[PDB]
Order: sequence, then C-alpha cells, then structure tokens
Amino acid sequence: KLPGDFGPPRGEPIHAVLTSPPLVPPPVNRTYPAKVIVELEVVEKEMQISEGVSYTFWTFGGTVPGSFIRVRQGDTVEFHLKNHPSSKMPHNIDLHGVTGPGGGAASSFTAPGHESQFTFKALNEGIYVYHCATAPVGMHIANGMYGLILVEPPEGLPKVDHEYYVMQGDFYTAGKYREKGLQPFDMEKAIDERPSYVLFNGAEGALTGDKALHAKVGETVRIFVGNGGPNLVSSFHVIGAIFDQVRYEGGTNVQKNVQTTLIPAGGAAVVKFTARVPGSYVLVDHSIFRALNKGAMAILKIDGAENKLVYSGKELDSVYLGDRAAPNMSAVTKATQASVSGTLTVQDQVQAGRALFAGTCSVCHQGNGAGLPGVFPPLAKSDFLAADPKRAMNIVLHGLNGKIKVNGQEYDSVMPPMTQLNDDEVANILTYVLNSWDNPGGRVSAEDVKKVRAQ
Amino acid sequence: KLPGDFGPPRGEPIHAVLTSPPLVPPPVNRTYPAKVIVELEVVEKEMQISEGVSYTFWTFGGTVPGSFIRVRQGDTVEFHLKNHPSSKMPHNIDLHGVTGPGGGAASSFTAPGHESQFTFKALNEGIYVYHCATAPVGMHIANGMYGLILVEPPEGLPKVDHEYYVMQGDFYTAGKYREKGLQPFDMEKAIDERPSYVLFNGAEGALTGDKALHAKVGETVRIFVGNGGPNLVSSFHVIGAIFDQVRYEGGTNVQKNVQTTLIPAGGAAVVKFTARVPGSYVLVDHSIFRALNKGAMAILKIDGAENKLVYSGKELDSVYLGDRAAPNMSAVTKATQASVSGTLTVQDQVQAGRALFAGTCSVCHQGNGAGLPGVFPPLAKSDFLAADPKRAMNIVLHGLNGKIKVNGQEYDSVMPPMTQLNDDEVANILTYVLNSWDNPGGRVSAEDVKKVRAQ
Amino acid sequence: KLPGDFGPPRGEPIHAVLTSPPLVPPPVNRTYPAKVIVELEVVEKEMQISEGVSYTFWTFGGTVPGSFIRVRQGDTVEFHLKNHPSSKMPHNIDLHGVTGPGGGAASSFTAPGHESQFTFKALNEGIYVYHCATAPVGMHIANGMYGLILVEPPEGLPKVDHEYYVMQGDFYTAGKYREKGLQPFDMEKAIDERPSYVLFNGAEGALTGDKALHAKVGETVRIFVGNGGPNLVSSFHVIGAIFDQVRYEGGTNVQKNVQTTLIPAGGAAVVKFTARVPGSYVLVDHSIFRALNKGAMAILKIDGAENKLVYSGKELDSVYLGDRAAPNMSAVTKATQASVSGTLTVQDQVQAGRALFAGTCSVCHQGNGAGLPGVFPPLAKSDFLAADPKRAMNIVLHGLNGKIKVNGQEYDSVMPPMTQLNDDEVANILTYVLNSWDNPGGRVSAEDVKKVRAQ
Ligand code: HEC
Ligand code: HEC
Ligand code: HEC
Ligand SMILES: [Cu+2]
Ligand SMILES: [Cu+2]
Ligand SMILES: [Cu+2]
Ligand SMILES: [Cu+2]
Ligand SMILES: [Cu+2]
Ligand SMILES: [Cu+2]
Repeated sequence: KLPGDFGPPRGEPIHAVLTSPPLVPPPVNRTYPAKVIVELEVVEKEMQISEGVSYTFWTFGGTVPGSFIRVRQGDTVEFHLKNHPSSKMPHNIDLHGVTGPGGGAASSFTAPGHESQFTFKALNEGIYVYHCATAPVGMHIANGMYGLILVEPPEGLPKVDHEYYVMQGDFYTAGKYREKGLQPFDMEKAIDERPSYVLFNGAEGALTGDKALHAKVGETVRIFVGNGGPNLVSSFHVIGAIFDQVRYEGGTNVQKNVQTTLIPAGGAAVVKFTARVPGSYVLVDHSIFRALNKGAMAILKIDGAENKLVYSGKELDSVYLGDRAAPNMSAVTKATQASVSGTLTVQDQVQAGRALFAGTCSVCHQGNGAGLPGVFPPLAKSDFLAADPKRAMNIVLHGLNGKIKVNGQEYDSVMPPMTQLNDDEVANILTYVLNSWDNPGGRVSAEDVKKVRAQ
Repeated sequence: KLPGDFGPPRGEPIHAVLTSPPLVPPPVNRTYPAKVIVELEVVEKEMQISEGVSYTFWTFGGTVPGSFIRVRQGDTVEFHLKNHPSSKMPHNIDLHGVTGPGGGAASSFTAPGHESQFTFKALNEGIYVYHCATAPVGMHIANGMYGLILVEPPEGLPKVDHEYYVMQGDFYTAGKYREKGLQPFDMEKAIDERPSYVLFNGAEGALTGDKALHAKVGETVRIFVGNGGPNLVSSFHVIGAIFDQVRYEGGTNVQKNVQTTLIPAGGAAVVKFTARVPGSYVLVDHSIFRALNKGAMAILKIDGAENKLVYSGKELDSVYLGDRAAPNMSAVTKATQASVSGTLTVQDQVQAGRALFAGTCSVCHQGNGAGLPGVFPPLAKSDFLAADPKRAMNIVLHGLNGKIKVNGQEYDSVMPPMTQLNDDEVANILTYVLNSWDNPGGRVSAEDVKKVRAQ
Repeated sequence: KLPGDFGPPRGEPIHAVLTSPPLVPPPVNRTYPAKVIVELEVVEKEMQISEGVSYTFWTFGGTVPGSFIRVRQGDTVEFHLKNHPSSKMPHNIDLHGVTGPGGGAASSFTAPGHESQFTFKALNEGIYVYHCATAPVGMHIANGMYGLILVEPPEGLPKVDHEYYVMQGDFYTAGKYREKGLQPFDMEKAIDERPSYVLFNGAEGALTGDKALHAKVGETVRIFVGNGGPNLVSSFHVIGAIFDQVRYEGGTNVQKNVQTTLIPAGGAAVVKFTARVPGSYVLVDHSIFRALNKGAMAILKIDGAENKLVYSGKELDSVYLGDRAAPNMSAVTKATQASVSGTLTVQDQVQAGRALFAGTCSVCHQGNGAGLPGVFPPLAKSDFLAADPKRAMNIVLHGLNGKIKVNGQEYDSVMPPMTQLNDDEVANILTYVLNSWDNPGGRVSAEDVKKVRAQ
C-alpha cells in the first residue's frame, strides 16, 4: 500500500491560498482528502539585496523565498506554473516530497508568457523545499528560485501562537559585499561555493529591525526553516534561546532541546520555540562570518515582562547586532540613489554614515564618539581627526597602531584595518563623524577614498 | 564483555567474495561466526574521470570505490593487502569499524610488489568506509583509495529486491572541469577544499544513462552509500522520491521518511527506497553546483506502469539531467582521441557537439534548434549564425544581449556567458550546429576558440 | 512552567572551580540548586600556534579553548567577566544555554581593566559553547575566544573513569601553514572560510605525543567536544575505535555506536569511549586535509594488554601520524628561535630536520634513509644527493621523475613535489639528511631554498 492512502478526493476543489514570507497560510483544518489547485507565477525582477545594491532575482510569486504552499497528506494537487511575459528565461519546478521523476520538473517547463500544469498526490507528510530545475539549475536557484511546501499530517500540526517562514540562501554577486549598483550573478564564485551574501528571505535586513518577527512572553512559535542553498549547509542556531523541537522534512525522528542544528543544502526543518523572557533572539548560520559579515541574521523579538530570576541582563544592541540593531538603514539607500542622480548632499552622507557607524565604529569609539579615556580615543571634537582628514581615510582602510596623542591624552593600542568597507561607506562614515560632535564639518567623497586605497 | 561476543570461529575458513561497484556481495546467510579471509590488491592506473579526461587513480581492486567487503558481526577477519608490482607508491589500509590503532594501518604497510596481513575481530555491526592511510593520506584518498565494508548484524539485514553500492568523492585536477588530457592531482586545490570534480563511483556518468541502476515498480532497493571525501560533506538527496530509512554506520538511530541527509566526510549510510512510479530518480549532492556542474549525479531508473493518481507527469530529460540524459557521451571520448592522433574529422566534431548540446544549449534553443518565436532565436537555418561564425564563438564564451534580428524576427533578451566551456567543447558544439539544420557547414577548431577567448 | 524548576537556590553560594583544557572540573555531586559564582578573566597574549609560529590569541582564562565551567540544571549563576588591563580590545560573552538576549552579551561588555557581571538561571541541561560576542565577532572567535559550559542534569552524568575537554577551531593567519614568525589574523581568509590551521585546543600538537590524553584498557572515557568555529563543521571521528554514545548539546536524542559525526560550527557534543585494546586512537576532522595537513588531530593513548583475538596488529607510527608520532617537535621551536637570534648552528638545523623528516620523507625513504632497493632510492650514503645539493633542493620543492641511478641501482618512479614546505623546513630537512648516514655534511640555508624556489 502507498502512504497517504486516505481515499479519493472529496468535498469541493480547493484553490490554495499562498502566502508571502515570512507569513504562513492557516492550518488546513480538514478531515478529508481534497483536490487542491495551486497557481504560482514566476516573476523576474530587480530588487535590493542590500541597501543601494540591486540584483536581478528570479522568483516564485514575486518574493525570495517563493510563496508558501500548504496542503494535507493524501491530497491530490493540481499544480499550475505560469511564467510572466516579462521573463527572459524558461522556468520549471521540482517540489521535494513529490513522488515522480524530477519532482514535477519534466512536466512544468514553462517559457515566458506560457503556463504548464501537472498533478501529483501528496503521499509524504513533512516540510519540503521546492525550487527551479531549469538548466543551469544552480544559476536559477542562486537567483532566488526556491520556497517551501508543507504537507500536513492528517490530524494537523499541534496548535501554536505564531507560525513563520524563514529560508536561508547563498548569493553570488560579481561585486564584493555591499558594493553598490546592479550586481550581476557571478558563476565563478558560485562554482567555487564562495558567496558574497548569505541571507534569510532574500535581502540583508529582511527580518531585522522594523521587519523582525514578533511574539510575547509565554507564547509558542513554530518556524518553517528552509535552506535553498544552492551550496551552503547552515549551522542553524538561535542566540539566547533553545529549540523545543527540531524535525527535518517528514522524518519520524524529532530532536528536542537543542540550540544548534545542521540544515543540508536543499533541506528544511520545523522548529518550535517557547518565549520565556523579553528581548531579541537572533536566528543565524553559526558559521559565523556568514551571520555577522555576509547578512545571515534574522530576529524574533519578544515583548513582555522581564524575569530577573531567569535573566538579569539587557536587550541586545549594536555590539552584537551591529548596524542591524536600528529599525532600518534607509539612509544608505537614499544616499546611494542620490549619488547615482548626481545630487548627493552633505546631509545625505551624514545620515548614511550615522547608520553605518553603529557597531562598525561605535563598539570602540562609542555611539557618542567619546571613546574611553586612555583606552579608545575620542572621535568627538577630535583634534587628531581634524588635523588630517586624509590620514583618517588611511586609518579606516589600513588600521592604526603605535603611540598617538588625541585631545591631550596618549593612546598606545591597535585599530584593526577595515579595507572590506567600500569607498562610499568609508566616505559616508567619515562625513558623519566630521559633521558630528563639534568636528569641523566638510565631507569625504568616495573618489577621495578610492585614491587613498590605490596609494 | 566486548560486543560481537559470539564465540570462537567455527565451520570452515571462508574466502570472501568481493564485488566491484555498483554491485554488492550476497547476504552472508550464516548463523555462526567464521574466519573470513579477505584478499585485496592495490592497482595504480589511468582511467577516464570524464570523457577525454584521464587521471592516474590509485585503487583497491581496480575500481573507485574499491571492492565491497561483506562480513558478519563476530567474525574474525584475516586481511591480506597486496600492492601490484606496477605501483610506484606504498599503500596501506584503515578500515572503519576495526577495533585497533589506525584501523589496520600500521600492520598493512605494503611496498610495490609486496603483501601484508593482519587479523581483526568485527565487533561492530554497520556500514563503514575503508581507505588508504599512507602519508600524505589526503593525496591517497583523493586519488581514489576508498571503499565500503559491511559488517552484518547476526540475523542479517531484512531482505530487499536489490542492493547497490554508491560512493561520493571529491577530486582535484590541475586543469579545470572537462579540460582534456591526462590531469595531474592538484595539492593546492585539495588543501583549499576546492574540487574540480565531485563524483559518484569515480567518473562522470559512472551511474547515468546506460550505466544507471535499475529496479521495477513495487520493488525495494537498499543502497550502501559512502562518502570517501577527502574533504566534502554530502547533502545527499534523491530527486523525486524519499528514503524509507537512513541509518549511519552502525548507529542505533534510524531516521525514516527523509529526502535529504548529510553524510560526513569519511562517513557511510544505508538507505532504503521503495519504487512507486516509473522514471529516473537522481541521487545528488544537493550542494547543487556539485551535482549539476561538477559530476555528482547518479540514476536509479524504475521500469513499470504509470500511476496517474500519484503522478501525471513525464520522465526526465536534458532540461534537468543535461548532457547525461542520453545513454552515454562516447562521441566526446572519440573526438578527443582523434585530436590527440591528429585525425579529427568534421563528423568527429559534429557527433561530440551533438552530445554536448543537450541541456547546455537545447534548454533554450531546443533539441531541433528551432528556439521559440520571438523568445529564443533559432539556431536552425540561422542567418545570424551563418553571417559571422567568429561572432558565434564570442556569443558562446561571453554571452549576448540587446536587440538582434534572426530569420526576420527581433529578439531582445539575454544569453548568459558560458566561459566555463573549454575551447574544444565550444568548437565541437558550434561545428555540430553548423552541420545541422541546413546551416552552411564547415568547422570551428579549438584553436579558433582559443584566439577569441584571448582577445 | 519553566524547565529547571527546582526551587530557589539553597545551601551556601558556591565559587565555581574552573579548569584548563584538557581537564574538566569534578562532577557537581549535589542534590539541591545553588547560587554559583563564576569568575572568568580575558587575557590577550602571544602563544605558539605551531612550532616557531606565534599568534596573538584572545582567551578566556589564558587558554584556547577557555576555562571549562561546570554547573547543575536549576542553578542561579552569577557570572563575572574581567578584562585584563593589558588588553587592547573590549570583550564580552555569549553562553549558549542561557535564556536571554545575546546569551549574556549585552550585559557583559567589558573594556580593558574593567569587570562586568550578570545573573542567569541554568534552565537547560546540556553541553554548550560559550564565546565572545564583540564586533567583529568572527575576529574575536577566530582569535580563540570560545570554550564550554556543562549544565548537568539534576542526578548527574553516569560515572566514567576519565573526563576530557577537546575543542576544534579554524584559524586564519596571513602567512601559510608552518610559515614562521608572529602571524597576524587574516580577515580575507576568514571571510572566505579558508583557514590556514584547523586545531584542537589552540595549537598543533596540543594533544599529541607527550600531551596525549590517557586511559587504560577496560576504562571508560567521556569527552566534552566543542567546535568553536568560527566557520568549519567537523566530520568528527575517532580512528580505530567507535563512540558508544554521542549526544549533542542538551538534546533528548542519543546516538549510539557511531565512529563519524558532524558537529556544527558553534556546536558541542558529549561522546563516550570504552577502551578495548592498547594503542593510539586519533580524534580528527575527517575532512581529512584538515586533520593531516592543517593540524586537526588529537590522541587518546590506551595502555594495557594486547588482545590478539580482537586486533593482531601494531601501534601507530609516523606513516599515519606523520611528524606527530614523536613526543614533541621542540627542536623546530629551538631552530626558529636561533634563526631570529642569528645563532643558528648546523646541529640546530639537524635536530629540527630530524623532527620534520618523520612521515614527510620517511614514509618512502625510511627512518634510516635506506629506501627499498630498486623501489625507493636511499638517502643514506647517497651518491646522487652528494653530487649536487642544489638539485636536491629542487627535488624537494618540485619533485622528481624519470630514470635515475643512485648508489649503482636504477630507479624509475615518481617523487611528488612538496612546495608547501617552507624554505626553513626544506633547509633543515636537507641539513639533517646531509649530516646523517655518512653523507658529506655541510648545510642548506633557508635563503638557499628561497633562491631555488624563485628560479
Ligand atoms: C576597536 C576595535 C576599534 C574600532 C572598531 C574602530 N576603531 Fe578607530 N581607533 C581605535 C584605536 C585603539 C585607535 C588608536 C590606535 C593607536 O595607535 O593607539 C583608533 C584611532 C582612530 C582614529 C584616530 C584617532 C582619533 O581621532 O581618535 C580615527 C580617526 C578612528 N579611529 C576612526 C574610526 C572609525 C571611523 C571607525 C569605524 C569605521 C573606527 N575607528 C573603528 C579602535 C577602533
Ligand atoms: C537560454 C538561457 C540560452 C542558452 C542556454 C543558450 N542560449 Fe544562445 N541565445 C539565447 C538568447 C536569448 C539569445 C538572443 C540574445 C539577445 O540579444 O536577444 C541567444 C542567441 C544565440 C546566438 C545568436 C542568434 C542566433 O543565431 O539564433 C547563437 C549563435 C547562440 N545563441 C548559440 C548558442 C549555443 C551554441 C548555446 C549552447 C552553448 C547557447 N546558445 C545557449 C539563449 C540561450
Ligand atoms: C614517496 C612518496 C616519497 C617521499 C614522501 C619523498 N620522496 Fe624522495 N624520492 C622518491 C622517489 C620515488 C625518488 C626517485 C624518483 C625517480 O625519478 O625515480 C626520490 C628521490 C629523491 C632524491 C634523489 C635521489 C636520492 O638521493 O635517493 C632525494 C634527494 C630525495 N628523494 C629526498 C627526499 C626528501 C628530503 C623527502 C622529504 C622532504 C622526500 N624525498 C620525500 C620518493 C619519495
Ligand atoms: Cu528558473
Ligand atoms: Cu532539490
Ligand atoms: Cu595509498
Ligand atoms: Cu578514516
Ligand atoms: Cu572578544
Ligand atoms: Cu554562539
């Protein structure tokens, strides 16, 4: 006998309601198998992968990850794939959990402006990745063509207060991390498995700040977690909390009470969290340069009463979360746009630099530029800064060590280099500093920084 | 008490029958512990890692992976390692599952033309990797020195219809992927964990096309899956199906009903599959550039009746499987040989290009070169192609965008670059196209392409 | 109800006794929850990451990994973090297993010369990584800022004969592997996840030779195994043995009878081993270039009677363990120091070369330089060596093939290149050989080798 042997579809055909990340459709809440009609449209379009950094994404339903599909084990699914007329490429779909060659791929080839359909029975309960399967497949996946399909057990999943949808992917731009402009896909970096960005839900900051996930003390949260890849394996982890349960795909095994899991490329898991104390809980790939240098962090923000018996301490800040502590970094987007338009003002630079200074500089120099006397020199009203702005560009790019005198006090420490900052970032940060804290004003341009970097 | 405490060996000494991949020895079918004599011979030899690409493999038993060994928990194994006189290197063996230092390594050092032996008790049921343990060990492993040993539980494994043997490895050539000739091992790429090929069973296409694994609807298939490494972890996955069971090494835990697993470097697992519907099921490393750009795909082809209640769709084709949809790519081997011999004909190039066109070009241009009107321009009877063959070389290497006119119709789309194709591949593909579909004939040489690439 | 609900702290406040790797504090042996005061001091200091290779480590408690902390589920922990006045950087802590934002990070920011404190309840039994959480976090972790905290179940762990503490990390030096001197951290290699060293307990040889872990036949050994990362996932494996049990973090799942596991970056596990037969058992990352080319090997040496019914063979030697078979390689440290001081003698070079020859050359040429007649040519009393020392430098760096005559006999084989050896290593090895086995003496300098490498 096949699994999912619940008899022929009954009732009326159901038109599936799909959701955009990070939301999930309601529980199916049904005791009979149905014919479920799923309609999903591929759209190719430019979106911001980071502030001021555009990328041509290929999407299922206009989002990365693609629209979430929710059905019941034993359902017959009539799957309709449309390819928007604006597309340049053909596309198709492989749904994990489908019983049949290619997971649908050979019956879903869809040229721009066309539609395809195929039917399958959902024999297999579980959470499953779906993705494009059009050669070169890795390119399609790298461009954002992946999402999740949930096939519920017949009795449904246990009730929880919130359900969310989070999916990791690795991305490959020609430019370096945070280099502005429209960035092409880079096949060389992709083949080498050397991503420039590693993200949740298709962009830096997609689930941070004002886009965080929410719940309250005492509530339960289920997260459907995918890893679209194409290539990386996630050391998936929640900072400051624990997973009550982790279940992969439709596996019989359920791990309980773990904080760090491994999610294969192409894999998916359901995790459960119980909110205990208020604050920001960070979902990361704990291959930690991905999380804190390439974009792979997402926030579940918990509202409610502190419990000093459990945790006496404070909410996170920029020391850990960096420039993603703040609600957003829209000033960076704005300054980048103004540069393109040729209208970049001092204040545009100042506000972009303010956003970028958080974490990146404030960890040592403080949010108010005061430093710490004799340990971290001040940027506020800094004689040393004012004396030589070009030296300050060199200090950001190349670091500084040795004895110096700042505002009458000696420092004898080490500031690490920061050459990974792009020329616009250095320029905007230094313009912010120059225009703060009784510093002399003026500006540093990206071209100024380019020249210092080349010397 | 030690595990495997089934008493002294009884009956007669048994000379183990080893098998070459992808086959497995018969179940031991025995109720008593035995002395089992295993004889394995190391052979160093050139073989084709891909069509027209030779590599000096170091092998246990003449194959990659090496010969499969099958014993029973509680057996006493007298292990004989011979090193063929033609060898240049010394070799030895570490069998996982052996209780003792190095898994046998210090008692199996075997110079060319010599033999070694050691005895161990198989205390540990499970599936286990064995490999060479001769410094530099990673070099030996990278050259193909790994295989599997099964230590059965005393009652035997449950009966299945088929048992197969599949083992992943990462490979490191001086040349790039599909660059022809005898390719040296590349220690720099190996240390960096940057393989040029990632393969099942020692070659591209080892388990595809006419070398696929077979079964029928309703049958059960057990696959002994190794990962020899040296360095990669497999996101091991079956496209279009599910694993009924996954069990690692001799672990007590058995996962059921998963599609994607993680197999450590040096690890092994037993998976079980039940054939439900006909077609090609693809075993892959779902770090998907490995599977679809570096060689890591294998096929289990299922014969039998369609079941439209389960899956309404079609068998896979080149869109997903690429140039491995076809039975083989022997024409590539032949053309490469003819180049070396200085006898390369137009028809040699045409047939090699035909093989390579599948997937790589046909996904957009179609198998018959017709394209799709106003979306994908034709290669069949293409005025644009005929007008400028050197432009066509540039288009393959560097891509094309912008408005063009082909056979009277305007196109305004994007063909991605394909610089990863080697000069011979570009040459042979374009010669195929030129000699098909009422195109003007002639040929493109590898040297022609080399010149365009250098400009 | 929260987990760990064992009531308010009782008894007296307990000042935790922390241990340095590879030792563990005693079992808590307590039936009531307590207030436990933990004091941990950050120290930045130069230490040898390899012989003659210095590195500026940032440490919790003066070691890498940091001091081991051991508490009981249900305890209230008052955590005190001090930052030594000699520090240049601020530091903080995130303990996995803490319930609260950042695992403590926002309440533990500690400038040089300062102290911080926070209190948390240990709700979660298990083994957990702790690490610094100061931007740039990956830099802090890469510099050595990680360790383990055990939160015992209320009844305690089962009694074992030995408990040890082992933690993997990936390291990123500007220089290549074994390049001498004080090596800076390399942010470029870190972002790319391309470590120069992969180590247990902060140094090459930290747990090999005279620093091996010990036990006796019949005894049980528990190892608390961390993976600090920052970036790599360990294919953690024991050569020649099996793990009775593997349990991750505080998971409910326990795997039994496996040899190879996967430990996520930031993850931790408890493994159990039962000693069966004498000899050296090697803990490795089985992404095997890490273990055998980058430093990731540790030894558990078992004393006691051989059991020929289980294993007839020998203890490991340099063929497998290489230059870590010997008790230590202190001669390398000494020679490097003498080079810096300008006092390097012939004998300093000889003893350093002796240490390095083991495995790296002896696998083919033998420990006594005799080779094997007509298969591996001799280095002992070698006419070919004596005839041209510069040719011998070229042979080490670039390999040798083709027919040669050595001491009257023809060889027609292949010696692989060894360009990864540094100039001092080549120099010291060849000086050893020249001063052994009736060879002519003299010396090769690092500058001699530099010149040959550049030609
Ligand atoms: C801690 C790790 C630091 C971070 C992050 C940044 N800076 Fe820094 N900076 C640091 C130190 C210890 C020193 C003194 C070095 C010494 O030789 O003793 C400095 C110095 C500067 C200066 C010059 C002195 C002054 O005006 O106070 C400048 C202009 C400066 N730092 C700027 C700066 C900016 C803009 C940063 C973010 C991009 C930044 N620093 C980060 C320590 C640390
Ligand atoms: C879809 C992703 C494509 C694949 C794969 C290949 N080609 Fe292509 N090709 C594609 C498009 C959209 C276009 C037109 C671009 C535009 O500016 O509108 C082309 C064009 C060509 C041409 C020139 C026009 C013609 O003769 O039809 C040639 C000669 C060509 N393509 C060849 C070709 C070959 C040999 C391929 C496999 C190596 C190949 N293309 C792949 C789209 C796609
Ligand atoms: C086995 C894989 C080898 C290792 C490791 C090393 N050497 Fe070697 N060496 C090897 C062979 C097969 C040959 C002969 C090559 C041929 O063309 O037939 C050699 C040769 C040399 C020589 C020259 C001949 C002689 O004097 O015997 C030298 C000086 C030499 N090898 C040195 C040497 C050193 C110092 C090594 C460690 C750094 C080393 N070899 C490793 C095989 C192998
Ligand atoms: Cu697509
Ligand atoms: Cu897939
Ligand atoms: Cu070998
Ligand atoms: Cu091994
Ligand atoms: Cu720190
Ligand atoms: Cu952490």
